[PDB]
Amino acid sequence: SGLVKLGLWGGNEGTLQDIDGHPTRLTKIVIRSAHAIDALQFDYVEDGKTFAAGQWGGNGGKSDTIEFQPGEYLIAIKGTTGALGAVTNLVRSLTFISNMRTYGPFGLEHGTPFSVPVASGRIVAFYGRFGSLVDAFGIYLMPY
Amino acid sequence: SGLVKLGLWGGNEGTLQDIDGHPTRLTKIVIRSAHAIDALQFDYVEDGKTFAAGQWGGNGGKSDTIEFQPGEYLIAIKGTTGALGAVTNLVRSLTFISNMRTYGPFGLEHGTPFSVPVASGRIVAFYGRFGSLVDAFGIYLMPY
Amino acid sequence: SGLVKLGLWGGNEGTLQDIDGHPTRLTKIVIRSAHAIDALQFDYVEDGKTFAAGQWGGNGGKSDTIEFQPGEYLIAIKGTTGALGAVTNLVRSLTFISNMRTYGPFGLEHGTPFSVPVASGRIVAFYGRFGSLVDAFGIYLMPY
Amino acid sequence: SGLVKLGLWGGNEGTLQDIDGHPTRLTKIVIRSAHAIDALQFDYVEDGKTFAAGQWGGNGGKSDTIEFQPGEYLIAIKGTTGALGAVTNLVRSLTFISNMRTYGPFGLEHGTPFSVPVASGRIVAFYGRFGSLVDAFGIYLMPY
Repeated sequence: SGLVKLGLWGGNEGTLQDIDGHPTRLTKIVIRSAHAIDALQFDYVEDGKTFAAGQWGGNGGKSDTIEFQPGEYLIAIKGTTGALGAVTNLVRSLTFISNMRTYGPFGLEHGTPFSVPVASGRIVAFYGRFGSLVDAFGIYLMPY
Repeated sequence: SGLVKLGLWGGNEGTLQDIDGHPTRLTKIVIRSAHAIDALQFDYVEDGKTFAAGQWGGNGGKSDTIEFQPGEYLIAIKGTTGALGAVTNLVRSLTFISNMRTYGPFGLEHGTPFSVPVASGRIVAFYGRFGSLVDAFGIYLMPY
Repeated sequence: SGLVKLGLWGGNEGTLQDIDGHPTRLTKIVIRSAHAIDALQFDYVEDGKTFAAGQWGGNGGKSDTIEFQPGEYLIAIKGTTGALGAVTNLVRSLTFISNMRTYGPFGLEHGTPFSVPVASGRIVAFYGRFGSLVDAFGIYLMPY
Repeated sequence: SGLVKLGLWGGNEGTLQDIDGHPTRLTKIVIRSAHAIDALQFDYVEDGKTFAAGQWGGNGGKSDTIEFQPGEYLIAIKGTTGALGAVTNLVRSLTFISNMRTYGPFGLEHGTPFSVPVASGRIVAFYGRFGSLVDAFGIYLMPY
């Protein structure tokens, strides 16, 4: 609502998960990953209060936490999608680039790349499809 | 700008004072008032960092602090513009209404009224024209 | 939507009437008026097609049409609300100000003034409350 | 800007070319292509007036015109970037997908792919870097 919504990158399996709020700021990402992306969880701010979205996806893999500093925000996201074992098409890797540093890559960068550089705007939330892994991924952006 | 900008209410004396960037949350207002509005100062959040705008205007009158709680936000602003002494058109009064309570009125409700009820959106910042008193006033809003 | 929605100015009688489209351009206003505002109708554009909203209100008074030229857009709206005979609070007058000329005032400028100068943004649609007359009025804005 | 601006895909050579203001509707694309993308030109609407952006880029290749019907809009863009001749990273191919049909691919789909599926929003304009070819490419999006 007032946000541009990009997606989906990835396949059709899993179950859709999406936000119900009105995010103004992305404060933290928790990503689980191994040979692909296992799960996503993120916190966002609405009317001065923090909300937790997720966890979406399974408890496999290893956990990594991205917690943005004051004045730090994402300027790009990259990743790859493709098959893993019996799953036809899922999210194999993700990389998050802020104005201060790069986080990742998480997962293995097999399959078809995608990339979202942001020239004017802010990334404030995510959605996707999830089962035991991240089947598909999308992004919410606010104009700057 | 990604923000809708309303204004100006008032005259054309004084310094045009404005913010840069794209505030996403208004946290605090400090207002000085007596027979008119003397000064405005407000804190806002951008990219997780708090900034202080102002003080804009002089040190006349009496000071009042409005501090918004998490989950509290403005739903309307009212005011009046008119003459005071030798200044033909400045800001005589302001009232701030949140979802929780009403703050004010501040100043004296003499002159021409104005009113900005918000049915969908968030007030995140202000601008105006300022000398010894508040000569003109405006509002920044983002979609909700 | 990604629109800021301002309102309501006026009273609580009549029926709320609104849009749910995705307007990107206000093309035309048809207004009926006499001692107050009798009715409102407007057209907007979405994906290069024109859509008619309204008519909201009664068939009294006389009709005027405001059709904007290419390159012409509203920079302000003014009006007044107040009693008309036995009605406590309805829309008594409206004035539409574009970057090229002023349309109105329509009705009689009795009652409490309101005014919406737009410093950055575009007015793309309206809503309100309506019976035989225009009981209340509001405005949709997109950022510029 | 009230528009989300994505980019740049491609390299750092050539000269930046961009629009001003806030387009609200994309009406036409003319693209020149052969081994890569040679040039881009597009028509857009702002405040009810149609403007021409470009042509940006060179005179080589062959020309194709995409004329959007009323009710037709882009739902996705895909492309590829990579080296060619004296240029280390430029735009090798572009594909434009509307709600009615697919236009392209133009150029040669050699190099690193990118893809922008729009789940909620409208593509209204483009920008990039240009010399005799299209060195880099970006996209303006409006909330829907």
